Amino acid sequence: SSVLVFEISSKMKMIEKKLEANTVHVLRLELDQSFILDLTKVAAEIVDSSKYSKEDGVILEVTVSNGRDSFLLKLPTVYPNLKLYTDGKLLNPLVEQDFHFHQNLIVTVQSRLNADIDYRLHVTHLDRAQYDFLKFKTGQTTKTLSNQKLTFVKPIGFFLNCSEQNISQFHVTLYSEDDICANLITVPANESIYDRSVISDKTHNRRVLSFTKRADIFFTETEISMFKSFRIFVFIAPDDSGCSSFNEKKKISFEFKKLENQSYAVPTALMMIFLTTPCLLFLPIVINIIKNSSLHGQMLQYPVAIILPVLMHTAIEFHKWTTSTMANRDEMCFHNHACARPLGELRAWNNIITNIGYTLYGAIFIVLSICRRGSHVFGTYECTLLDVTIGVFMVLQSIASATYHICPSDVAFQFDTPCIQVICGLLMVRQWFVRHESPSPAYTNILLVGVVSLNFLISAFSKTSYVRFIIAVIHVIVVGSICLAKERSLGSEKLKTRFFIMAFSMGNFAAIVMYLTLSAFHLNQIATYCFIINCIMYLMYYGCMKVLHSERITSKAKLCGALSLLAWAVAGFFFFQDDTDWTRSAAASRALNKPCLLLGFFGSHDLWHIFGALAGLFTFIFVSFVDDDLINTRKTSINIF
Amino acid sequence: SSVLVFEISSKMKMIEKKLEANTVHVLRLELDQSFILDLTKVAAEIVDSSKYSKEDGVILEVTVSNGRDSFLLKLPTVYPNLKLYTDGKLLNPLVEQDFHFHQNLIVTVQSRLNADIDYRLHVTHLDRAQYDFLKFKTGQTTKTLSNQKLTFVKPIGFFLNCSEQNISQFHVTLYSEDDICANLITVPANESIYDRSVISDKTHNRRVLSFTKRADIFFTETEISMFKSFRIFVFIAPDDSGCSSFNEKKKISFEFKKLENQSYAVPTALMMIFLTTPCLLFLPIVINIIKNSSLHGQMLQYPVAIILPVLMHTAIEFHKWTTSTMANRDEMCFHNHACARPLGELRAWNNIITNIGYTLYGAIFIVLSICRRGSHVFGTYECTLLDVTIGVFMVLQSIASATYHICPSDVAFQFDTPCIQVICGLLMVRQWFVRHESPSPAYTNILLVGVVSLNFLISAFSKTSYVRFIIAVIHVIVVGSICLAKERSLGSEKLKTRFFIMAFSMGNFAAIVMYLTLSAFHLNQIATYCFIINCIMYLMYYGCMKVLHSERITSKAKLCGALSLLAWAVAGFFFFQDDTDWTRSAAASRALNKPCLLLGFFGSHDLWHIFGALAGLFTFIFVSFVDDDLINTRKTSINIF
Ligand SMILES: CCCCCCCC/C=C\CCCCCCCC(=O)O[C@@H](COC(=O)CCCCCCCCCCCCCCC)COP(=O)([O-])OCC[N+](C)(C)C
Ligand SMILES: CCCCCCCC/C=C\CCCCCCCC(=O)O[C@@H](COC(=O)CCCCCCCCCCCCCCC)COP(=O)([O-])OCC[N+](C)(C)C
Ligand SMILES: CC(C)CCC[C@@H](C)[C@H]1CC[C@H]2[C@@H]3CC=C4C[C@@H](O)CC[C@]4(C)[C@H]3CC[C@]12C
Ligand SMILES: CC(C)CCC[C@@H](C)[C@H]1CC[C@H]2[C@@H]3CC=C4C[C@@H](O)CC[C@]4(C)[C@H]3CC[C@]12C
Ligand SMILES: CC(C)CCC[C@@H](C)[C@H]1CC[C@H]2[C@@H]3CC=C4C[C@@H](O)CC[C@]4(C)[C@H]3CC[C@]12C
Ligand SMILES: CC(C)CCC[C@@H](C)[C@H]1CC[C@H]2[C@@H]3CC=C4C[C@@H](O)CC[C@]4(C)[C@H]3CC[C@]12C
Ligand SMILES: CC(C)CCC[C@@H](C)[C@H]1CC[C@H]2[C@@H]3CC=C4C[C@@H](O)CC[C@]4(C)[C@H]3CC[C@]12C
Ligand SMILES: CC(C)CCC[C@@H](C)[C@H]1CC[C@H]2[C@@H]3CC=C4C[C@@H](O)CC[C@]4(C)[C@H]3CC[C@]12C
Ligand SMILES: CC(C)CCC[C@@H](C)[C@H]1CC[C@H]2[C@@H]3CC=C4C[C@@H](O)CC[C@]4(C)[C@H]3CC[C@]12C
Ligand SMILES: CC(C)CCC[C@@H](C)[C@H]1CC[C@H]2[C@@H]3CC=C4C[C@@H](O)CC[C@]4(C)[C@H]3CC[C@]12C
Ligand SMILES: [Zn+2]
Ligand SMILES: [Zn+2]
Repeated sequence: SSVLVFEISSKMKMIEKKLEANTVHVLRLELDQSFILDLTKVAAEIVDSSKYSKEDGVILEVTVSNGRDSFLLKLPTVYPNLKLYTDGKLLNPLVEQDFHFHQNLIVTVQSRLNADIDYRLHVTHLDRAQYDFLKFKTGQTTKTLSNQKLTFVKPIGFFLNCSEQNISQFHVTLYSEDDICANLITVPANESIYDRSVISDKTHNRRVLSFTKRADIFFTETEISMFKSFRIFVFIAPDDSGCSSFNEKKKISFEFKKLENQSYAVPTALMMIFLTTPCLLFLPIVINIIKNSSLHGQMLQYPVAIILPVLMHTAIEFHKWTTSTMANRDEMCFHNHACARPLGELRAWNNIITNIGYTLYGAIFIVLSICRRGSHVFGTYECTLLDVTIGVFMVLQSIASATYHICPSDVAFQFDTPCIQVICGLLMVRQWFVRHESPSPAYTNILLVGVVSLNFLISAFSKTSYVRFIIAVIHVIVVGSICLAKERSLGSEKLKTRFFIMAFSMGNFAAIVMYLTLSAFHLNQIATYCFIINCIMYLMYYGCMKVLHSERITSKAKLCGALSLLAWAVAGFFFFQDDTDWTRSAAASRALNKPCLLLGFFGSHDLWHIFGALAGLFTFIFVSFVDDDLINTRKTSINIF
Repeated sequence: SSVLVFEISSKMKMIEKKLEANTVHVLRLELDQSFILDLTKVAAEIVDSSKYSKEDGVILEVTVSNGRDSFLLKLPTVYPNLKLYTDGKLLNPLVEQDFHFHQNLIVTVQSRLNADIDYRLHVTHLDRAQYDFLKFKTGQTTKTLSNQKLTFVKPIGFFLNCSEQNISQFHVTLYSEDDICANLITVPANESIYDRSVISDKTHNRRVLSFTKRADIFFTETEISMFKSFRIFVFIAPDDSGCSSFNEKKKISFEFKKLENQSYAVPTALMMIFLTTPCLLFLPIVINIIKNSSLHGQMLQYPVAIILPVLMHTAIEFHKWTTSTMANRDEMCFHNHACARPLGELRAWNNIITNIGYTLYGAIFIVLSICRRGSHVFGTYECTLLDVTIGVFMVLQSIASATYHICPSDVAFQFDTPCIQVICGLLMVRQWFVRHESPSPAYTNILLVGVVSLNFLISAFSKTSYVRFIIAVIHVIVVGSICLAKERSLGSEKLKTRFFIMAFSMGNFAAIVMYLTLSAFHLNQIATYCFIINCIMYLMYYGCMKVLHSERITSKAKLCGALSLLAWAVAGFFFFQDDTDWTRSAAASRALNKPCLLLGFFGSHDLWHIFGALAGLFTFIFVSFVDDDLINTRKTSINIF
């Protein structure tokens, strides 16, 4: 007797049986040709689980197999928080080639306990119109499934065949209104979501994406070429592990898109045209002077190690991106997929190509500074090398930001806007030293070390509850030191020094009060905002000093100052829309849903890139032009401030 | 009829049966109390597999279960290279708590083919004296198993219970003489080597180590505290995937050690005593002069960004080490485990603490240079800031090498000996400029950029077959440029310039010939050897120039030069023993078996650290002392070379 064979009718949805001690139940269901493409779920439940609360390990084992696919159920399934005494798994359906020939569904029940167990078997079939949904007609590139129910007892599965449907690139988006944790699972059609193929695998081809409100997966050309067929599953997650008592019903809307390679010619051309016409301010003055007109002692003492942090970070990020599998790239990278336009394997090509303004303006800065060089009695001190450094850091900002947008994740060094802080500090150094000497680029050494150290410190303490107090202390110390240096350099000449100190203290204290007690300022924005505000304040102080020392600001310099102020404000408005936070769960990071503002290509972050580049350009032009009224004044009669 | 039940005797080892089309075989074996702790293997074989060469997917499915554990067999199992029609898996044995009560072993056979299949079942029991071997008596800390057979049909498994055996720290070593690929697998005793627990796991607690000649796993205190029980398996690997036709027999010897926390007081004290007594050369001269005896203008223009590459690499490595699981740390890190002494979670504490000589000597360099400062008419030009830079890079070398030995892997930047190259270049700069001016530390900028770029370039092209030609081209270009600079600076004064150029060309060409056509020079050593050799050649040239210009080298400086030459040679001899190569397989990297040379604590690499630090110290002292015969000579009458 130990082995008991039962015959189960197809109509049966629920089976209740008692497993006598040391006995095995074998249940058979015959499958005809009506079971083709029928995705079946079999679940097992232990009746009266309270009696087995003192037993460790597996209390019931169930095996399910239809001949083509199989899995094992081990009850209870244990989770970090809970223990479930009911669980089930999906069986890959039989195909038309499988079919008086018939197929069998076999269920085996075993236990290690020397006591009778009551148990329940649930055989549920999924909606065969959510399976095989992914079939595209001629001229059809998008399909939508709206208001689909998701339950712990009824998951959702799709079959995708790219070879048969003529698909080279595929995108999938899920939308939900509730905050119920779910999972999006993808495997190649010949892989199992439950088992390992062999015991040495170390192959990562399975995607597991926890989500609440939004999930995105992109099948690139390379991945489709490798595998050609995929299965997609959605499950209710029993434990809110990657997101933050069940019986929830969760509604999900799907969006499936076939994609082709796209050359975003119109948006790129419009961006280049918009970025180019600002450069016409360089033509009438800087270039015309060039038209009208030891190097090794500065080439080997120029600080070139300032480029090392960005270049090493770029090498590290490229190494991390290239060795990752296709499946892991959708798990580890976080984009704003509502405004992400792909190009090849790159998920957000807009966020990368919109950094070209920094590259264009940095090279222009370098070339113009080198050419404009060339006298020692009249005018302010020239600033060739530090302007070259400002251009170099513009180029470094373009490289660092483009590298960041390949795969935005939580790493040791964020590196999306530190070069902007360096640029602001360098402009402050320029205006601080231009009337005493030729400004040196070793203040770049000190500034870069400070900026990178602050970036790392903010990153390391972000999870804690006192990181902003550390930032406020460092901010206070830096501003106090700068005020002390101003005092010592100029002396306590009432009008000049005292108002500078008071205004800088008030502005920085207002900022400190703001980001300490607002919570609308994210950690990734505080340092950049502080550097920009301090740079603008110092430039305004320099201009007011020029005015009240009875000097004249040229109308060209007033125009450039106004344009710089406007561009900085617009860039800051678009920067405020960032909303990036690595302290929340992956599902919360995936819930970002801001669409592209312009031409379906440009979003808030893309515009922040372009307008930050413009603000940098206009500020550079303003500081280049502001002291052009003193070109014939003698260096000994030039006022000092 | 479709379900057929068979009763199988315990004596049966082989079963041959025909699976008629659309039929299911259920085989039962009753288990008495004699099956306690009996690790059982069940394998399935498809007879005449040639008939199913045109069929895709799974042709036979087998489920095995003893009530407590279960698995699934799907035939054929496919591998990157081969397809196996015979495969089996291990079943976790029944325990004493499981036991007229009896247990059952159940085997189910199914197929999707509408044709009869012949198949064979093999039920093999493993050696129950290799299972439960890990039981330690009182006063016993090591156990050894010698000459154990490993076959594709008979794997090896061990059960480890740390709670019952009173184990806080455990080490396992495997030795083999043949090059047959195998796998070492470890899981917590409540985890499966075959299945995922739930479908959202992303938990890495399973170790898979490919090996040929040696494998090591270390159970730290933290891991044992989390899990308390583990199962260890060895398998023949069907495909030589992580290593480089079967029926091989592979012999393996095991070594199991209980470990306790150790304070290596005697070796550390001896190392500190050995490192300290060299410093007595500083006492009679440099410190006695201090006893007998703008800063902000150099503090803000000092290049501090030179510390950024090492500090950022250290932050990245610490982030990578801390977020890794216990299981992954044994998979991703490669030590010389024959000479690795643990401390806490650190696998090789000797390789980390032996870098303290660099830290001790760099701080001494900095302090002595700062204090010895302080005149402008007599003697050679003083070198305070560049000596401070040399000390700073000594400290950076200690940090970088200690960080490297936490987890030696194949990363973008190796960073075990670039700071040594920087130190050699800085000494060359010191001797190049000391008789013309005070040497500047911006040559550090150019030198550091070059060194880091060369390191990255060697790393990126290591897999290719022409990396050494790229290195040779860069070497030729650098040496030619240096010779040209020497010519231009000194002029073609026959005796001085021509012999310098000829000797440097000959030495560097000999080196280039060597590492191009020897293959005993590894990629990771070429640049370091070149920098050391060029530094020594330039110091010898400087000394010979002093001698042939009728100047005198003090006996103290001759002693320091001799000690520097001896220490560099000893350090190079120990450096030659490195044998690190990231182009080979992981098994080949794990086959390293060099034991500790001294006190069971110091190996070749540990001695390379100490003697490289000594060589640096002696070279620094020599260049500090060599021009002490010119202290009263006037700067205008000092010879130039
Ligand atoms: C470890 C964690 C990170 C730590 C660092 C974190 C911060 C990193 C940032 C910066 C690090 C460096 C800042 C400067 C340091 C003081 C230098 C100084 O005052 O002396 C110089 C002043 O020269 C200037 O002040 C020039 C302009 C500097 C602007 C750079 C900071 C911008 C403020 C950012 C806003 C706040 C930051 C936002 C915070 C959220 C020279 O003085 P002197 O006496 O004229 O020179 C002698 C010559 N003389 C006597 C003949 C004239
Ligand atoms: C992209 C891939 C990596 C590329 C970089 C890879 C290499 C990176 C390494 C180094 C990069 C920098 C090297 C120096 C470059 C030339 C500088 C020069 O000649 O001019 C200076 C010479 O001054 C010296 O030569 C000082 C000593 C320099 C030693 C540093 C290199 C050691 C050789 C390593 C052995 C070979 C390397 C081993 C290869 C396996 C100054 O010249 P001057 O004219 O006196 O100054 C003007 C003032 N005066 C006219 C008034 C006097
Ligand atoms: C020169 C200035 C404006 C900056 C460089 C921008 C130009 C040269 C870049 C930016 C966008 C680029 C294109 C982006 C997309 C396409 C389509 C596809 O086939 C890949 C390459 C191709 C054809 C690129 C060619 C080069 C390209 C046009
Ligand atoms: C400087 C300002 C005024 C204009 C600069 C010209 C820019 C906008 C031009 C120069 C080269 C051009 C590209 C040349 C080639 C490609 C690839 C092609 O498959 C689609 C068009 C596309 C993508 C063009 C886009 C526009 C482009 C980038
Ligand atoms: C921030 C940078 C880029 C822009 C600088 C803009 C310059 C041109 C602006 C900004 C602040 C301005 C000053 C603000 C207030 C006053 C007081 C009053 O007496 C009128 C002139 C005067 C003194 C302004 C002169 C022009 C001024 C200095
Ligand atoms: C020249 C710049 C850098 C200095 C001042 C920055 C200004 C322009 C920025 C910084 C903070 C920004 C504000 C932050 C919050 C709000 C509230 C909400 O309605 C969104 C926009 C709005 C109203 C922003 C408008 C622009 C803003 C005021
Ligand atoms: C001061 C100079 C010589 C360098 C510093 C070396 C000394 C201070 C270091 C190096 C080795 C270190 C010890 C290494 C091992 C032990 C045993 C264990 O309980 C952890 C800490 C402890 C107790 C450390 C204490 C500090 C220690 C003794
Ligand atoms: C400078 C030379 C001459 C001697 C320097 C003294 C060194 C060797 C001394 C100073 C502090 C000492 C350590 C102090 C504390 C510890 C932890 C203890 O559990 C074992 C001994 C151990 C690990 C000592 C090892 C030797 C030690 C590192
Ligand atoms: C490499 C550094 C650290 C050590 C330098 C060692 C010095 C003291 C050594 C190394 C090479 C030596 C020279 C080698 C050969 C000769 C030729 C002959 O006429 C004797 C003296 C003379 C000229 C030696 C003088 C001392 C010398 C300059
Ligand atoms: C002062 C230093 C840096 C310059 C010269 C380095 C010398 C001392 C080093 C570099 C290469 C080394 C040799 C490399 C290979 C061999 C062959 C084998 O039997 C091991 C040791 C031996 C014999 C080494 C002895 C020491 C050695 C000759
Ligand atoms: Zn950005
Ligand atoms: Zn080392």
